[PDB]
Amino acid sequence: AALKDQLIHNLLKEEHVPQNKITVVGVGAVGMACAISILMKDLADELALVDVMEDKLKGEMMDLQHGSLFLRTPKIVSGKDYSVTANSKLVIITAGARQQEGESRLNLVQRNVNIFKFIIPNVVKYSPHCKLLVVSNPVDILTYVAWKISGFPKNRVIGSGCNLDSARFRYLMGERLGVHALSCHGWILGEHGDSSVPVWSGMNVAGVSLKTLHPELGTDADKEQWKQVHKQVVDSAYEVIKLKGYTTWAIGLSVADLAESIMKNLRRVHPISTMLKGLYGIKEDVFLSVPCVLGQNGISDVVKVTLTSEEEAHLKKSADTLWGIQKELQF
Amino acid sequence: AALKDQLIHNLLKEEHVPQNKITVVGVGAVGMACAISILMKDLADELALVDVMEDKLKGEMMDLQHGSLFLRTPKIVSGKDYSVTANSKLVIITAGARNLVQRNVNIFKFIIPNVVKYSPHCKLLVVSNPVDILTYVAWKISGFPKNRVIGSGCNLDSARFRYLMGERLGVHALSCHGWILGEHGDSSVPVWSGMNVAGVSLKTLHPELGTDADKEQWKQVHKQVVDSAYEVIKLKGYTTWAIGLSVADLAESIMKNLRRVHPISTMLKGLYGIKEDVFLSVPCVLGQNGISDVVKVTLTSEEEAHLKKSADTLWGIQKELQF
Amino acid sequence: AALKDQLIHNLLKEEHVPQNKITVVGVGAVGMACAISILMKDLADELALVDVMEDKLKGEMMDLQHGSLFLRTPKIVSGKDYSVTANSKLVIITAGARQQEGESRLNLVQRNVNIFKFIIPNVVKYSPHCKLLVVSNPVDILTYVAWKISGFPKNRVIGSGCNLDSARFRYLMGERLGVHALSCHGWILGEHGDSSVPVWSGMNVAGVSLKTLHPELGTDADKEQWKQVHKQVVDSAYEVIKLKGYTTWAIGLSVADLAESIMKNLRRVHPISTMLKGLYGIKEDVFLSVPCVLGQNGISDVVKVTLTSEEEAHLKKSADTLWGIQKELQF
Amino acid sequence: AALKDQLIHNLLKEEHVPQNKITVVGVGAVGMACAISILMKDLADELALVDVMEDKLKGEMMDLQHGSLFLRTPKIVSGKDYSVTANSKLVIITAGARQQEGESRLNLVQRNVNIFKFIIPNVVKYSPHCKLLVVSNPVDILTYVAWKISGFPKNRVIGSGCNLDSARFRYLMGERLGVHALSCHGWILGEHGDSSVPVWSGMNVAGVSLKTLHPELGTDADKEQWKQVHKQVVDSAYEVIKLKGYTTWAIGLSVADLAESIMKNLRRVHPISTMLKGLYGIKEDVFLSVPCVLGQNGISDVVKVTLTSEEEAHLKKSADTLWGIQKELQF
Ligand SMILES: COc1ccc(Cl)cc1NC(=O)CSc1ccc(C(=O)O)cn1
Ligand SMILES: COc1ccc(Cl)cc1NC(=O)CSc1ccc(C(=O)O)cn1
Ligand SMILES: COc1ccc(Cl)cc1NC(=O)CSc1ccc(C(=O)O)cn1
Ligand SMILES: COc1ccc(Cl)cc1NC(=O)CSc1ccc(C(=O)O)cn1
Repeated sequence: AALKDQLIHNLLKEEHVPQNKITVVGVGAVGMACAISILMKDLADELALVDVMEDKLKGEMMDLQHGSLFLRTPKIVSGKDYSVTANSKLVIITAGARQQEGESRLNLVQRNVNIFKFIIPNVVKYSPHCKLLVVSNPVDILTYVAWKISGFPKNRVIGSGCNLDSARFRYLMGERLGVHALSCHGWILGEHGDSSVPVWSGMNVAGVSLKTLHPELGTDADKEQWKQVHKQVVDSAYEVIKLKGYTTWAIGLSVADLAESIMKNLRRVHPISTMLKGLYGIKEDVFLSVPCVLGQNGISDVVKVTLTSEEEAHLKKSADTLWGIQKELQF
Repeated sequence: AALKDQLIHNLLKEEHVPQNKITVVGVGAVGMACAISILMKDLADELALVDVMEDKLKGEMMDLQHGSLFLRTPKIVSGKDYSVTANSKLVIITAGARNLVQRNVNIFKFIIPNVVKYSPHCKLLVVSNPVDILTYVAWKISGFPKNRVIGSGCNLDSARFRYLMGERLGVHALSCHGWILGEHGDSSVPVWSGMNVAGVSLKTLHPELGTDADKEQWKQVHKQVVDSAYEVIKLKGYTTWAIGLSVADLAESIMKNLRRVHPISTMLKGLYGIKEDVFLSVPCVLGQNGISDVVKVTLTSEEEAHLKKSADTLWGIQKELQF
Repeated sequence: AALKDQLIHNLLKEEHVPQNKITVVGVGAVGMACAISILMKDLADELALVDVMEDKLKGEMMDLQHGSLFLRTPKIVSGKDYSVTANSKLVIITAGARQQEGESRLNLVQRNVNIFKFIIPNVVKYSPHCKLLVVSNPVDILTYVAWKISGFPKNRVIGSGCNLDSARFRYLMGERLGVHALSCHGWILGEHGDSSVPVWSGMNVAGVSLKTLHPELGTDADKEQWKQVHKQVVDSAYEVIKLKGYTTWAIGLSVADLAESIMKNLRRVHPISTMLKGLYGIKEDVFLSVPCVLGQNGISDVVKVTLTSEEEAHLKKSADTLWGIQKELQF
Repeated sequence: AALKDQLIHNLLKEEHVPQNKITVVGVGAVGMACAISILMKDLADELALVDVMEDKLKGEMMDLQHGSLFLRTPKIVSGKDYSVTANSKLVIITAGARQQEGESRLNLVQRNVNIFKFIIPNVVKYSPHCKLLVVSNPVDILTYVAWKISGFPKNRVIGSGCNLDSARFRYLMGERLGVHALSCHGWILGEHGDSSVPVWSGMNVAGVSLKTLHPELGTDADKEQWKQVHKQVVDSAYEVIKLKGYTTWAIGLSVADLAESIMKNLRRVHPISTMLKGLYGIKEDVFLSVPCVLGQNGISDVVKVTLTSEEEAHLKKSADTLWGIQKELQF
């Protein structure tokens, strides 16, 4: 008698189980950028959102849903309780607390750990086999904490690390050179942020080494000052926060790119943070960005970049600072 | 020589004239949502963003540029000076003021002649509320022929409706068809007679459809479409995602000359019993020249009178305003 | 040390299992158009091809493989042995014999059945849970046949049926009208071919009944002879064949469209062929095109279109004729 | 009143002229693969096909047309008469005469010169400002021919050159290394064919030079025999033809990638053949593959690769033999 039943004859009981499902944890400006980039790239057949801010949660979920005519991701859900995230191939974490002044690095990072003590177990319970991608800062350390708290093998716990910074360094590289970033190549590795290492030996267009053309590249004797480009990169995020109150669009597109490799098993290489104990001369349990082959199983391989000894030195110094810090956290 | 010069030999001295450029005026939640959707559908070779808050503007430009590696739109610019909108094929107006209209009219009195001076041949796509009026304002102030001035109108609301249709029937909104026309807002018309799946008229299956006696209360569905913007602002302060997607849908049809039919707001004098310079939503054919054709929807006599009611309502408001 | 091992440190042992695998059976021109349309729409993470022409089979593979820089489907495999199609989500059947002179159509039909008898049981073996999509002609019969041989439930066995006819119908509609096919709605239902049913009562633009606007629509006394539009649809595969010698592109795009709804669980409605014993006044075991909600479990519901009386008789007549062919067959 | 009139009210009585029109010359397998690849990448608002095979020409057009529901390219046209190609932004030449013997190079080539003598003038007549993209073999020679006949300036005449070959190389690379070709980088430059120059020096993953890791790379003493990878690239067109009768898909995909940089002004760098007199030591009017910046004005800049003295002389030899051939042609 109903309209649905008058119009439509049903022939198949539900058994609805998601196939390529993604969850974004945290619907702050970063998460929703991740959400929208992912939805517009068609990477999932179900997206789940989670956060503690129930009102903002339902609202974002509703806005995205009203866009369905324009999407090809048939189901969007959200909630306080993590069972809406059940059976994710990928779980992306952007949840954070924002630092007070005085607070101090250490206490800030311990509150975030406090968030992962609640957030990580819940994800793991409902998606034992998901890959985790952390974006929260500080990224290298909070990723380590996800690895520790989830009990996941290191290949399934990925840190967004220096993915966007590299993209960045390539856009600026392209601005100076006059070609598209897609065709500008360069890697920023190691610890995310100002302590990141710009591998000047690797930078090229068309396989043409720029440090060979221009031996002063990056060094302090450089008439063209290419180290300031790295600087621009490292500073560009605060600079944007300074100008619009936060950043979103780039980090989201950056995450969508990672998500695509994962969800499509592309085995592309990205500068993202992984557990590198053993490699690049690192002996502590620390996550850093190195070129990783990324796919349906997370990080499967690492490209061994030939670093100078000063670069090898840089990373080795981040491992210590990191570990020092992680050593002082309460799990 | 300089490293760029060691690396690259110039052979052509480059006449940079955008061929598929798009401008979004206003970088609030709405306009940015429009920008990010447009970038991601690969619709423009150039995007320009104009506003009046210069930091906010500069920082949105920078945030979008940083993602260039992941985009296929090679140039993104911004600034308070409208020289940056030069040569746009399409200019999207999301600017608006926190009675108002005359205030919004005042804003448009500044923005629109600027847009017209730098892109004489662009199409205007008004999104800011109150949208049927602001679209009339832009058209009047612009000097443009009417096909080149579009209101976003009932497009999104028709998207919401189909979404909700598809929740009650269990098929994707893509396969649920239903039109909302007229004044964008509480006084819009749910055209019951055209709601169908696979060409199967719901109203014929269920004549009570949309009536108060409707045991299924499909009338609530139109009310829910008319309330949802307000409901969503209530939850998260504003709305964005769905409006941006629907604007990019319109962008798409224009920049590829698809000639798709959308429920958008056009200067409909001479149609539907209407005799005023008003913009109302009707099924428009939409392409490289903006609105070029309108579908003449067959209406019940009440629906016909509801449209006339909104023409005179809109006209009455405009008669105050000064340009 | 091999260059590989020198460049890349392996951290995982992989046991590759494909997550969104699609197979196309038959690398004729229809199958290869399906193939390219799917690879360009990013619907699968692995694509496998099979045929009996082992050389044609290896050339198509390589040729696709060579386009990998431009694709996002990491893995493309091919072979005469169906081992290569294992664990497919969706298997598309474009295999078929072409006639002699000479032989009867009934006997050309049997010959195709003897191909399916060999092909279907092999697909089932390596992809028990796959959805079957049959494209080969005559499609309503061969879909039934794939159904009976497979022993699959009816939801998981889909005939491409009238989905292209309807797209053409809509394209030709928008030519007459000056609107894009996306915005013309009209349905071709029933049997694929000369006896299919243009449902005139449902033709519209923006929900405006052309029928109500013009009561002659589809009538013999129609000054505008819209009927001839149906005729063009029925004849268009033919007209195309006289001209270029086969059709490919259009059927290929339309197959990918059906593939996108399945792989993404969109639950859109398509004019496709399904086992409709029980509905539409059909008392026989035959496949006919009706509007079907199509998703990750194939056809889950169908929309019941109010047919005029002249129209029910067409479908019941088509069902009688099909059944009677189906009885003259050897499984 | 006509149904279309009852239904639609015309407001704009407007005109024609397309904004992003692309033409494909030649509806052989290569040009059609170019057609479908372009249509699924949403690169055009109008696509025109032209060829002398009138039936085949109209057949392909109609087959593409029937897929309009699924495309976002509103207008597809075809014709023996080049008025159909009017106002293209890009014109892709894939025409050619087929072998038989007595290919006194300067003869089977001479018959393609003569095909160009008819086609190019017709292209230039109706698309005065278009970009010319030549794919026909022999490509570097036929691109020069197109250049001389059209009278276009060098930036607007483009040969597909080694764009596809480098992509295959990158593909074979990713097979040896176990990453996607997207992440492997290397350049094949110079004369498209056996005499093309694999630039070993520039091969790399994530900026890490392979020839540095492994100095035998590309030499005979290479126990890994990476020299056979360049040779397998040179040969793969042949192998494929040997298997399937011709090659389509990869040349179609790569050409659509060039199309993309042009139509979007991306200024990406592609290994394509440009008129390079004055660069790379070459003093004759010839076309070679070097890294080119490709945008809305064609080839605007050229990346100067650092070459060995062997590579350089090798490029010179290709330049002098191309020229030797070009002198022997009749315009
Ligand atoms: C700021 O907290 C969150 C942000 C995003 C998401 Cl998705 C979830 C959360 N919060 C939680 O998941 C609850 S656990 C917790 C622990 C400490 C603090 C604090 O120091 O403020 C907040 N929550
Ligand atoms: C609210 O003003 C704007 C917002 C977004 C954009 Cl893109 C441009 C603007 N505003 C302008 O372009 C300057 S003209 C003007 C007139 C009145 C008011 C007012 O009522 O406060 C504001 N501006
Ligand atoms: C025409 O045969 C095929 C076409 C495409 C594919 Cl993928 C597979 C095939 N054929 C087979 O898989 C072998 S079984 C068979 C049965 C009858 C005939 C006949 O009547 O000529 C041919 N083969
Ligand atoms: C076969 O030639 C063509 C192939 C594709 C296209 Cl689009 C156009 C053509 N051909 C033409 O444009 C006609 S001119 C000509 C000159 C020489 C020969 C010959 O030596 O066989 C053939 N035609």
